[PDB]
Amino acid sequence: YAIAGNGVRVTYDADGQTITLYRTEGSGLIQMSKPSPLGGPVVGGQEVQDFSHISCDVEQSTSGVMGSGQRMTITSQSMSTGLIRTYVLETSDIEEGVVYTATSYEAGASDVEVSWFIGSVYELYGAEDRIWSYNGGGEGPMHYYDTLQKIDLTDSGKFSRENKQDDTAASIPVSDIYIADGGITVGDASATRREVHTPVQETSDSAQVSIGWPGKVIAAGSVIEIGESFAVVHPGDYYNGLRGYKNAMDHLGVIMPAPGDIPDSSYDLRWESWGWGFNWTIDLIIGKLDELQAAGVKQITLDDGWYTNAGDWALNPEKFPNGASDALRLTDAIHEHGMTALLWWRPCDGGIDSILYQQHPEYFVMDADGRPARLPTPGGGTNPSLGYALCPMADGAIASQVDFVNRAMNDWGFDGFKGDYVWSMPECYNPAHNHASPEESTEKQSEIYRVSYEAMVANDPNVFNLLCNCGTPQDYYSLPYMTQIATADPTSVDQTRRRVKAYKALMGDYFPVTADHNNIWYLSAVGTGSVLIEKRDLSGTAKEEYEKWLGIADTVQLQKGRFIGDLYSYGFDPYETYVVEKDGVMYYAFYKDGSKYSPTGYPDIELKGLDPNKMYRIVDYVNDRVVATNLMGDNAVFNTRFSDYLLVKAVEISEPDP
Repeated sequence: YAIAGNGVRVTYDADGQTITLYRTEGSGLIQMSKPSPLGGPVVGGQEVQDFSHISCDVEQSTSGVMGSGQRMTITSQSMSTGLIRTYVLETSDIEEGVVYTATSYEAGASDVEVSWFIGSVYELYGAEDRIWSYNGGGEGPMHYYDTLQKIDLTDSGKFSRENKQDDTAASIPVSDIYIADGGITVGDASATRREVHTPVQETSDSAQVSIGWPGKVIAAGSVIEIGESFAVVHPGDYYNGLRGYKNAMDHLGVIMPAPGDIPDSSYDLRWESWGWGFNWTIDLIIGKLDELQAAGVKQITLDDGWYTNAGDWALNPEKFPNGASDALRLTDAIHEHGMTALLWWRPCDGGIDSILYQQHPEYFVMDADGRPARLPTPGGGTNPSLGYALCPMADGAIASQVDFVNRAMNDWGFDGFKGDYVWSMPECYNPAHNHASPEESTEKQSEIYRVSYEAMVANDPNVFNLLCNCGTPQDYYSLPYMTQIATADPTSVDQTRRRVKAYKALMGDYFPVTADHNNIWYLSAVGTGSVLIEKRDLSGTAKEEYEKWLGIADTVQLQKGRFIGDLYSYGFDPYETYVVEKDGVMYYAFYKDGSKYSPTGYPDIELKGLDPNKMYRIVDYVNDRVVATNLMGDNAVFNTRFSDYLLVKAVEISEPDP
């Protein structure tokens, strides 16, 4: 009982009721998971472990969700509860290493109450001393939980992490665990948001990844579908798993922006207005335009403090005493100096003391007790800055968002918007809205994002749209309507670099991604291929450094290059590495300041991805020095010592150097 579509091989054992996963390399296969159970519901606080195999049927040539492939069905029966389980696994020929899972439950005797459903449990095989994991998250601590974590296998303790997707958690519903040989990625398969758990558990000698959904009462004689999930068995690191997941979900209607439709203003260097904090004035920004124009900045954004209240989105009289005239003047100055203008924005907010709530209570979300609800911070808390949420199924909220977009784009003059400081939508209990379920409000933020982006596009084909789910991984269902992605206020440099790699995997090689500006890491911004942006009012030696690195970024242009991340593996390679291709010439970035993963000694450096039949000269462009020469593409090994970083490029040479 086995199927194998492309790059995978799933086998089922009738006697033990276990599933084993493989991955194809060369002409053979590599084991990637030890035998694992199928999974079942949680009845009475304990998972049912009385399921008995009935029959298994395998179909060799079927068409399914992702196209042509294979499918086999497993039917099991439980005597204690009377439930009947049907398990369906699907693979496709075109897609490499993706498995589709579907579950259905039927109650034949009497009512069965289920508190949680469990499927697709897989345990890693071949682990030796450590396992690196990717966590979709959504509920973790805001600014201090890395999206990539290490599971040490020599520790006394154990590592467990439950990545939730609920009313207080909105992020990518994907988790991945990998070792040097490869890894396994499990993620949701749904075109719209729902409730899904992606736990990562450390076992006695390995780690586990799983999928889970909430349950409800199953009536007698009724068939209910629980959920669906995607399993990715890949070689390498989380980049391959995320890329496979994106390719798989491209078949469910979730399609990311194409490289030929991203506006050219997305790649331009940007300067935030955080230099003076909340005490900024129009005159200061106007007077700071000449220096940035000389340096090479081609984008200016307006941050917090310009509005009176959220929802109303009226101009603050303190910052704009003359009204729309001042905004037009600032926009005209920015345009005259050859730059575009953006605006700060909190999409789903509606305020607490705003006129929108004072005059129109009926567009907001109602709690269980009959009171307005507030936007939740990750975990379930409340921040004073955040206000009441706006129900997506009320026409007033959509009308207000469109009105604000049109007013900003046609009256004041602005070429884009910056979404910030919002995470999730609470449940609504208002009977007037006629909600089918209280969760209907939580599953429809994509409607607000889509409507706002449609208005923006209708006003101008080339627009800037970025959302900051600051602290946590960004909402997956807001991705199709963006043009740039940030790293959501990373705390350390390793965080922003790893998140840049992950978002390149999810989005695409050419998608604009920035490395944020919380701390000065120009090296990591340039080396990873991100967009260099700044917030401060710099003067002196740091000002000279800022201009120098702006010039380097302008003369290299790695933000418009192609990102390659499948060659090397993170956590099982001598250095933390990132590869960018620009006009044929390959660029490399090696790092050592990644406190999470830094090596001892000075290991040799191997450049892979080069033509074997070509001779290359390796020259650093930061200092204009030839580190190595006469290096054939096959060997491509040279020994060098550096403190923190090493940025190099492979310049082709027709004849050997002297």
